[PDB]
Amino acid sequence: GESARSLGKGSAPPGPVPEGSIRIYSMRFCPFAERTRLVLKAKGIRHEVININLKNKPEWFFKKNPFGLVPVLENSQGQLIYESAITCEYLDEAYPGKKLLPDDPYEKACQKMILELFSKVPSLVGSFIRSQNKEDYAGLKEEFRKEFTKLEEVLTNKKTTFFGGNSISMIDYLIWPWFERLEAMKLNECVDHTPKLKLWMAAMKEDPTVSALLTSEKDWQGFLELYLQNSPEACDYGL
Amino acid sequence: GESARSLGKGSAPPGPVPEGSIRIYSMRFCPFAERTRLVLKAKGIRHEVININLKNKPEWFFKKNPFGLVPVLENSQGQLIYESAITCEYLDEAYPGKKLLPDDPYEKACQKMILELFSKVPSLVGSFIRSQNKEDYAGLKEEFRKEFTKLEEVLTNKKTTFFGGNSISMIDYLIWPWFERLEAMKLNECVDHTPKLKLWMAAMKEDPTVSALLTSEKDWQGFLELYLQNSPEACDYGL
Ligand SMILES: *CC(=O)N(CCCNC(=O)C(F)(F)F)c1ccc([N+](=O)[O-])cc1
Ligand SMILES: *CC(=O)N(CCCNC(=O)C(F)(F)F)c1ccc([N+](=O)[O-])cc1
Repeated sequence: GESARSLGKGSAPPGPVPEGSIRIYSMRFCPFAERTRLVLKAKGIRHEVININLKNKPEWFFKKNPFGLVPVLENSQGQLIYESAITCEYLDEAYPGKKLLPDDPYEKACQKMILELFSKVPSLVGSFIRSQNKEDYAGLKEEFRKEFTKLEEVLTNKKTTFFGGNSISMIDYLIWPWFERLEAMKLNECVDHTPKLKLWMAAMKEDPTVSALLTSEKDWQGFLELYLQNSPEACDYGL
Repeated sequence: GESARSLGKGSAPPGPVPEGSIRIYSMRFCPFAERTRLVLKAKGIRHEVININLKNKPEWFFKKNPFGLVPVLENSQGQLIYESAITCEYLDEAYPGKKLLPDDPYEKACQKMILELFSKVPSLVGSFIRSQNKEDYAGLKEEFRKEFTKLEEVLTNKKTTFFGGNSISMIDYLIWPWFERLEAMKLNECVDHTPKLKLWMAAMKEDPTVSALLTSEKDWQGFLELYLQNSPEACDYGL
């Protein structure tokens, strides 16, 4: 378990990524990097994980990503890919297995249009912790409602189990991490006027890849309390 | 020339797109939609243009794009694609001709990483007209400097004529429209500590596709003055 402890300030930069593997620089509670990890798991890609201490970053980490953000992929050839959506798509193209994005140009364009429908949700999750009372919480539940009703329409129009069709695909993995945190953020009743989106959540937790990666509510709260204090230990909560 | 006049509020929705063509809903001074038009021209795609009056939109236009934004593509099958970058990539995949994005997953990922380096520039252009004096203009030239130095690094690292290699490609077309407006916005000296980016601009204006689409500074100022008054005529400046 200790093997997953994060690298921070003072740590030695890492050696090369071995042939036959790809490396992901990540952080165990980071929903942006969960995306890439979902994709790695669904496609069966052999990989290694380096958790980055995002409150106490290694200086050499900016050599990996000048923005200082996880996730970052690094392969045996020494190529560096960052930005979550870009990492996920790189993996879908570069590796064999289940294709998560469709081949059809239009179908693929739809998945991205849907991604765009969702694009306000991550910064609402952010600003969810600018909320300090029952009033700001009310308003916030509303902002989440207006965005979830956009996704509800897509499911209503298509009448498919998942956003990309009847099978799970990239779009679902790209959005899942923020819905995973909804329960523990006390926002699960924002889906009660979106009955298909609510059924989508339940189908997601049944996906073997989702399920293998889900963080318990308990673990997530531990992380959150420490995150909100700029604690250098947040990243390693539980160890 | 009158053929290019915009459709506004009151206009009849359009008929179907004919077979052998794709339609772009656009606006002649919209840099987001210029992207899609650059791509249409570079790939030699037969198409028709409907200019949308963005200060006085047709109601039926929201049926084309629930966000109400140009550009939107509509094909003969009746499929609808919006968001500029998504339109451009759809076109690159769906149509024959010069491939604007590379086949290599990593090379393609780089183009998108560069796109991401540029992603603050469009809203700086926006906020460029929140500038009302020589002080806010000073600060603004600085904000533009910090972003252009990021692109300068990419050119320094690669030592290529264009951002995607020695040939012009998608990334260049995706960023060009905001650099096109820089002169007329009185920001051309923001490139004077980025000598490669400045040489990139000159090479761009030599590209036959760029050149066929460039709006004169004169035409652009006409548009801007009317835009800044919420004039329903802005869109059709010159006719
Ligand atoms: C890694 C990652 O995705 N982020 C985005 C965090 C968005 N907010 C949250 O997840 C919430 F408040 F916890 F709900 C990220 C960026 C930086 C850190 N950090 O510990 O400094 C964590 C997560
Ligand atoms: C169509 C398009 O790209 N936009 C973005 C405008 C960004 N600002 C500018 O170009 C500048 F101020 F002119 F420099 C867009 C959106 C809406 C309209 N409109 O006329 O309402 C025009 C352009």
